[PDB]
Amino acid sequence: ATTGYDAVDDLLHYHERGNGIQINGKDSFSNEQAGLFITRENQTWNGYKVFGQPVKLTFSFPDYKFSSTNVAGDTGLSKFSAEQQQQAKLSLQSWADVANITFTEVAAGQKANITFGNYSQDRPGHYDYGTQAYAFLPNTIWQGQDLGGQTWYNVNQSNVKHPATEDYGRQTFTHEIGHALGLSHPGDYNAGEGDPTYNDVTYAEDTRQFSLMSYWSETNTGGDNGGHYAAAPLLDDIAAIQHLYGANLSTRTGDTVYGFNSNTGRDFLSTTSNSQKVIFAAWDAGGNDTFDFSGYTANQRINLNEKSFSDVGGLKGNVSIAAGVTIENAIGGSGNDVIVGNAANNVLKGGAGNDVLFGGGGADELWGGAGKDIFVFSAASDSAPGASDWIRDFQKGIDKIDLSFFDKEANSSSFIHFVDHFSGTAGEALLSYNASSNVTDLSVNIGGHQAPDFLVKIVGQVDVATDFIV
Ligand SMILES: [Ca+2]
Ligand SMILES: [Ca+2]
Ligand SMILES: [Ca+2]
Ligand SMILES: [Ca+2]
Ligand SMILES: [Ca+2]
Ligand SMILES: [Ca+2]
Ligand SMILES: [Ca+2]
Ligand SMILES: [Zn+2]
Repeated sequence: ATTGYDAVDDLLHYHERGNGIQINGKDSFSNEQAGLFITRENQTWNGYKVFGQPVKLTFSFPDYKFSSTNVAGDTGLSKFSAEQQQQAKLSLQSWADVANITFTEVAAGQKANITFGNYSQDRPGHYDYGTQAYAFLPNTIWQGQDLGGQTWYNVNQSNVKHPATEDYGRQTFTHEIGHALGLSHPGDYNAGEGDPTYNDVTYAEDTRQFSLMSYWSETNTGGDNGGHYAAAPLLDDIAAIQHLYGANLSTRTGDTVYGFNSNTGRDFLSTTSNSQKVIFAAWDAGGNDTFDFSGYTANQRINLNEKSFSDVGGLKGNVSIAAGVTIENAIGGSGNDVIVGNAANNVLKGGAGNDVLFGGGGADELWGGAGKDIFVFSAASDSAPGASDWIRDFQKGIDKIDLSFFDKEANSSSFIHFVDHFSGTAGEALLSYNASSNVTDLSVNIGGHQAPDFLVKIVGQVDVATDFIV
């Protein structure tokens, strides 16, 4: 039994977590739990244990003196270059997009909440090629001085010097800012302190697939970013930062397009070519939105449910949707895709290739596009009379309608069965073809009611002998 439903079922159970689950011999935490563990120090710019309140912060790029020594003892200091400043500002904005944080730049001489500076020596006249960067959480006091907000980077590392071309560099900026806002790593470990490895994590999801605060490879949980690094807060980072400063309800409230043809104005949410891969966790506060992954040629798996992961552009588990966000439409690429909608009305387009489309609840509009496509249904409510799904480009003898879930569940080959007239018997399915309108009605009486409780409208003719999977 290799059906469209199996592919759907697989994607729906991808990366399940929490509720007493255990992965890699470790406890699994839900998105909510992870967000809380990541902010376990309880420090915020609004005060200790003061959660959910908005904050206004200033930042700057001070003019550090080479010969000066910073609080951690590093020296060979320097001001961020123009390329570093530009990428740092993109990293700041990516945090402000998801939580109620306002960032305002002040002059180098003015006191600032968050600062950025380069270092190159661990002792005078001795270059350091072994460290990467560090930062102090809010309310870190030493000798009556508040160190919170300072972020320091080893400019001897090429990724730090050229964050615009080395994605690890941009990720490092986002990570350090995360610390400066109050987030810790998801587990108790820190560079220059023992020999930690993924085996030392507290919860399974402590990887770069779920949080950029993590040190561990996404491959530990089955992800694969193809050698790239996420530039902006990931799924669990969003939960963490929103716990501290609240969710930003004014972000992208209009109709937004993510991926190709994007109108987000965010480098990490957009792409203009098959070679440019995206890695992101989507936060969107309103509107009719679309995941457009039409320009990719790889086989993709797109799930529009909240907190779920998708396989986009040749990568694995690189795209996700934050808790409480509703993304309405999705467009597949020229590969053989699996596209799973949600309870809202979705517009799903498979594009070329042999796709599997699952609308779920609501009134969906499904387009298989070219290729041999399969439209899957598993509940009467997937296409209730009054709110029917529409299959707009069905090709008889080529595409298929998969109703296999039903007989499997009933464990009976005769539950779903075609008839020429209803009788009130549950399981009866009826096809009504209108040659003048080019529309075929597929009615099914799943519950055994007086009237059918499932009705799909199909543009095109359907051949009962070859077009169904039952
Ligand atoms: Ca939107
Ligand atoms: Ca929406
Ligand atoms: Ca496709
Ligand atoms: Ca197709
Ligand atoms: Ca539906
Ligand atoms: Ca739907
Ligand atoms: Ca097709
Ligand atoms: Zn860190």
